[PDB]
Amino acid sequence: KLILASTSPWRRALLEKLQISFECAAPEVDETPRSDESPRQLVLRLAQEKAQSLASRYPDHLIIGSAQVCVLDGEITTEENARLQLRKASGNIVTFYTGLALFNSANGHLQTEVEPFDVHFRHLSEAEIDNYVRKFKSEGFGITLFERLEGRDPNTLVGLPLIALCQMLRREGKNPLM
Amino acid sequence: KLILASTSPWRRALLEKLQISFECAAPEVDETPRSDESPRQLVLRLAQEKAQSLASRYPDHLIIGSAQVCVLDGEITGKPLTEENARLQLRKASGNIVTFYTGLALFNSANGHLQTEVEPFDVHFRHLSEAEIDNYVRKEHPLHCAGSFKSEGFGITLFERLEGRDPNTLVGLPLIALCQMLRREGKNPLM
Repeated sequence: KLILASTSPWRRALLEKLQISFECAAPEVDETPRSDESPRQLVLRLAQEKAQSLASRYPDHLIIGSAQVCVLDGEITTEENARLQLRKASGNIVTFYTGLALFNSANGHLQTEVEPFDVHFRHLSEAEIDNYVRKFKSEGFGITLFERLEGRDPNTLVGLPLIALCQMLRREGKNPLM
Repeated sequence: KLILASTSPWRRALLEKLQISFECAAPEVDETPRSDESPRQLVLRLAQEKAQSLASRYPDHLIIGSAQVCVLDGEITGKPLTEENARLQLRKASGNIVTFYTGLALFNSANGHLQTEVEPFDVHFRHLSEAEIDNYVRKEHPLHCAGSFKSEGFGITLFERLEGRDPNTLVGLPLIALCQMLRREGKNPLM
């Protein structure tokens, strides 16, 4: 009944927390941002399309779609760039936007939500940045780079807004608790 | 050089995230709350005491101590132990905020420098039905979790939002705060 339109092992792991059986499937959606598209609009669209793209292969199902980007001074986002990309993040608040869609392919009902999560980075030195790339995992070693994590749900940062998903599931009469 | 003064397997797992060599040892402390001791005073005291209790065993080291308490309507709340008490705790949590205070201490036994901090984390609950409460307890059996839920797992099904500096703090070790203390002692995990 429940389908995750993703082959991400992180998203898979997160969904397993809800203890509802599901199957994974790759959506094969082009995630390239459009010209005048905001971060919020983009992940919203991508979440929806990923869920809707599987509707014929899984035509009597609740299909979960999700997408995430981060914004580094208003820009949507090799080991070579990480040095710069961490250099860009340094001393700044980097906002992640995570879109979520639950599509009922049986009756066409769609629920969507976009949830922000702010990562406040420490002022980093070049050495730190170098050392870190030599060795981001917000649930792991990336904690060494942060001053503060600010958002509704730490699962969102990892890539699936589970609190929001539970609400959507409750609306579809599939409270994980029942 | 780094020592974790803890009998907790999850504190060990969390500290590993920093990728610094350490050893664990069980601390020697009275964990009993004292009379009129507030939740924040308790976890600060216990964190400092755990770290300091290993100073003679580990006299040239950085020693980490930590303690956590769960607070519901101003009252320290322990492990439920029974299903009845688990349902009771969750009724108290329902539509409410559960606050965890996590004390942290780093004691340098070589130069005697002690750093301590208490960091809160607030778990905002949904308004839960009796059926939801009964189902969670039966599925999860959180009988040895103070507050009667597991935030890192199926407990996410109960929450409206999570409010705090660092998700690790909720799991029982404030890692952002610990990193700061380690840097202050010239032991940056990134160095």
